Amino acid sequence: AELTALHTLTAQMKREGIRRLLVLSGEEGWCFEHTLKLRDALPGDWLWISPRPQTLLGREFRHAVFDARHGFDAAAFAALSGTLKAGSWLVLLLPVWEEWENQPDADSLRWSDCPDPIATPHFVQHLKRVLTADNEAILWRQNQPFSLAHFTPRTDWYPATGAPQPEQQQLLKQLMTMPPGVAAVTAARGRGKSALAGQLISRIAGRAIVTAPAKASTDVLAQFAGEKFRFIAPDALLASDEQADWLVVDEAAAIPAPLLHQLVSRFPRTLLTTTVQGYEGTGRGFLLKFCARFPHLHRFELQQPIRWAQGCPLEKMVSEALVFDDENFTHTPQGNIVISAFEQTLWQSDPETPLKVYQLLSGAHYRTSPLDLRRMMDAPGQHFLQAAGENEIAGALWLVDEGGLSQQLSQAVWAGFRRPRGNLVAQSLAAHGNNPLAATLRGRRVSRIAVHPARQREGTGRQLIAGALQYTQDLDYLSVSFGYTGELWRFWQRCGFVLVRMGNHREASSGCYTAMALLPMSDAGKQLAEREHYRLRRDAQALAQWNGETLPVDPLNDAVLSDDDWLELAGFAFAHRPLLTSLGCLLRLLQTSELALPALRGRLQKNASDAQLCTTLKLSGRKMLLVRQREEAAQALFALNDVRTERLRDRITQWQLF
Ligand SMILES: CC(=O)SCCNC(=O)CCNC(=O)[C@H](O)C(C)(C)COP(=O)(O)OP(=O)(O)OC[C@H]1O[C@@H](n2cnc3c(N)ncnc32)[C@H](O)[C@@H]1OP(=O)(O)O
Ligand SMILES: Nc1ncnc2c1ncn2[C@@H]1O[C@H](COP(=O)(O)OP(=O)(O)O)[C@@H](O)[C@H]1O
Repeated sequence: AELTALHTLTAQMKREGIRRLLVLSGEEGWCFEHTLKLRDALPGDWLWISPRPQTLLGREFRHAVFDARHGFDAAAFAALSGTLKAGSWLVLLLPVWEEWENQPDADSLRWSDCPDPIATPHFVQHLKRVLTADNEAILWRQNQPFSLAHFTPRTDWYPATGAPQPEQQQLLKQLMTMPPGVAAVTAARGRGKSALAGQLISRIAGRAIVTAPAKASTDVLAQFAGEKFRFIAPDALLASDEQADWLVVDEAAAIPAPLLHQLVSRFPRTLLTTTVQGYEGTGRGFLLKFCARFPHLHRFELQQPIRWAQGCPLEKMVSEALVFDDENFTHTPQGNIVISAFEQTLWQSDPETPLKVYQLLSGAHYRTSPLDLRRMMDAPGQHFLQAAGENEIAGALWLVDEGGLSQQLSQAVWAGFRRPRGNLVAQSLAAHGNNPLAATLRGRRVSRIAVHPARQREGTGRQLIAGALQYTQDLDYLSVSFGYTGELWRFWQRCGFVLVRMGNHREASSGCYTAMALLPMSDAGKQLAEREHYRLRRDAQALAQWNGETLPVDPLNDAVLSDDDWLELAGFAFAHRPLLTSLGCLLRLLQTSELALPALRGRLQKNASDAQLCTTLKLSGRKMLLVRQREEAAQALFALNDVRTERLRDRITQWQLF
């Protein structure tokens, strides 16, 4: 009856070149029996995808089941959908419809920073609205009437052979006739960007070098490039002297801009591709700023999906359910900007405002992912501020609660004896700062801040921050962790932030060291910030030398061990403070100490590598090298002042909980 009509609709769907969503909501057993009946009725691959701690290689599947009876992994869901052949069904399993909203989500663990699964009602609420706003999705609920609807047909659709499709062929012509320069092809996932690049390398008379951040499937690109495919990771290409007629970079947005701008000037012609939004995509707002960095950039777009018809209701559902649409970056917010704050409860009563805020926040980031949406919707401790124009959002601020850790735990974190999650900056203040009680303080971290690109540099970004200060109290500080650049820091400095830390680990994506800053609000917060800033000024010279980048603070070259220094050195010597976190102090210890300290001196003063040190000192590896460095620090301290060292060791030793 129902299966027979379902078999007929499938032929139509396959003929129309679309995919569709079939929801099975009911008891687990009931749901499963229906997947059994559905597969033998509609033969196909029926890939099953379910949750726990890939096949999206170039694989395509006919029909699939997504098991969300106990957890909903949004990214996986989105990834699966874009892998289904035309005529495919996406069979989504969900818990009893009336119990869906309050049922814990096993997946929530990956993004809630909670110890146990939490319900995610706002997300479910949103899903139900998309799900029942039209009839495109087939909703099959247990003990509820079921009647396959009848859809007005759409034109016959035909798959791609291998020859470039119309939009590709046209882009291919402009690419092959443009004078020397840079071209960027932007588009939603599945529009044939990687194939276009391969088709290009395949058809030019000259050589071409391709590069990419991680080698994101470069497979499709290689397939169309054929024997002419030549890949070189970004950093090894900058270092090499290799040349080519064309430089082809897909997912160029995920590559550090300074490296990219340098690589491009080496090649007469460059093709940049980047997928916009969706799972693991990049924000449209971010893209605007990215392209702006290439003068005389030729921007091109691709709109037609290649493995399904433009209009597929499955793609529309996923885009709506996960908020991948970004048309707002097209319109310019008008008039006076008005700042206001709101809480996560607004999802339930007025979802359009947090929806629009997410659009802007998501569109301004270099990476887009439904993990963020899940977090904003149901994780606890999230708070928002918005900057509204007459009929559109001009800016938004996303804050998250942090700190309030017990004295005992903070100390444990400081010593590095314990490192649980959540409280990113709070814990970092302790683990990388001088105050073992830094994590007991309360504040809110700036998770994301974004201003519409047509409304930047008018003060809305600073007014957003002013609003956060305005609408909240009983907080020790506002904090922010960001990839460092002089421009971005200057913005935070304006907003009143105080730099308290500069990392030593360049972010793979941005290529920047991570900086941390604080906008203090209580006398305790003010002291943490000044104290930490003073410490950074004493470590500036050592940091700049190690990082290869000067820090923007007045350096204090006073090499004299302080009480502050002794505490940290003891933490390094008798606990688990990281070597680099103790860089400034260790260097000051080494300047005063008369001891050989080969492991510390070799690494910090003579540019020896870990491998070389291990061989010269005959250690088994990095682990023992570090243990030896801690023992050397202890010796140096004892050789300077035995009793002070013993008291410090005794004190920090006890901070180990359990
Ligand atoms: C994790 C964290 O969220 S990290 C940081 C990331 N978010 C951003 O990547 C998105 C990209 N950028 C934007 O959307 C922006 O340019 C924002 C957040 C960084 C700033 O907002 P804007 O509205 O342009 O800020 P605003 O105009 O209020 O800047 C105000 C103060 O900062 C200065 N400033 C602002 N932008 C910049 C910039 N790009 N370079 C240098 N200085 C700047 C100011 O002019 C002003 O001080 P002033 O009174 O002397 O003029
Ligand atoms: N002209 C074409 N002919 C045949 N298959 C194609 C063609 N263009 C793209 N494809 C295939 O369709 C899909 C789109 O891949 P892709 O080009 O990498 O789009 P995107 O870069 O936006 O993710 C892949 O499975 C690819 O192999």
